[PDB]
Amino acid sequence: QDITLYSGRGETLVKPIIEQFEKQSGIKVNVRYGDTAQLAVLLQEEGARSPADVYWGQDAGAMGALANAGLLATLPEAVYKQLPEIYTSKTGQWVAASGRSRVIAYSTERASAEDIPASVFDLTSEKYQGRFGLAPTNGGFQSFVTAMRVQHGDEKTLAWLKAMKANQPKIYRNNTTQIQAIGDGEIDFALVNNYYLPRFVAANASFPAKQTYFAEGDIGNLVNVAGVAVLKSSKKQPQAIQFIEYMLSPAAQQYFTSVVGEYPVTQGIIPNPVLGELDTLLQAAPSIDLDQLADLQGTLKLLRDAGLL
Ligand SMILES: O=C(O)[C@H](O)Cc1ccc(O)c(O)c1
Repeated sequence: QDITLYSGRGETLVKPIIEQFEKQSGIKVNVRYGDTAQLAVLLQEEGARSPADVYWGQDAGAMGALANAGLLATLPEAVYKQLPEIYTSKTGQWVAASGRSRVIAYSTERASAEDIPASVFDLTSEKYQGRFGLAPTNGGFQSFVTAMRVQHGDEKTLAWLKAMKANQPKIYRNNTTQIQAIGDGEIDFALVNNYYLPRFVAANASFPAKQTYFAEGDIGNLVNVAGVAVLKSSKKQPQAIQFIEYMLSPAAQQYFTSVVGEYPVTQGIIPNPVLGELDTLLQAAPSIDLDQLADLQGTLKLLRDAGLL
């Protein structure tokens, strides 16, 4: 037996996972690698003619476009019903294999957890002027802004963006350079995806940055996801589902958190010490329909209007 996977996830991440799945299941996985968003475009072009059985992406916006297009199979309840609601389609059209959340990183030399305000909205204050770094070209930042729009509307969101721009940010290419800049003393705070700082702490246990959450439910704690789904057009849904269940298995989940530095979606995983307990993330996370992150173009418009792009 074989299935076809369209992977928005990189081969160096995916390959060991699919190889162990193949070894255990006897099912071969033929993978087309690509950009998360561009593979969702391809799937919409292929429609019912797609050869794909499984789609695995690393941004909820693209998955949402597939869900809205009617291209995803409803998963068995046995796959999704036990997962936290931040990690599943309500109607069972996809599940998170791992959590890719927004956090706030801070200098351990020049700041502390006490400096972190209740809301991401509070970073426009003078207390933070010139002390934070933004990466407005980062996909994680952008989907976070889309989530802020969904939760709070454009006017609040644009006001925040402008106030953040008026607060003298330093502008960086990506999360790695933002975190390095904390180490280097250029900035004391950065809005980042959760899985970069683990990489620094693994290469150097005493890297002088930690990361943490805003208050419970704040949009700054958004949990994006590396979502996986079965195509409605698949004629091999049992095999596709076995693949998904493999990725939710303890060995795969432990790998995602220890090696990839993303949050697990299940209990019983030894936590990455940089991330801490899954229970804390569940308390921190905002309630957001991730399928609503599909509106990237509206977000890029607001960022252009704020002068951040
Ligand atoms: O494929 C990748 O680049 C990474 O696994 C995921 C990633 C991390 C941080 C980002 O800002 C991003 O856009 C993607």
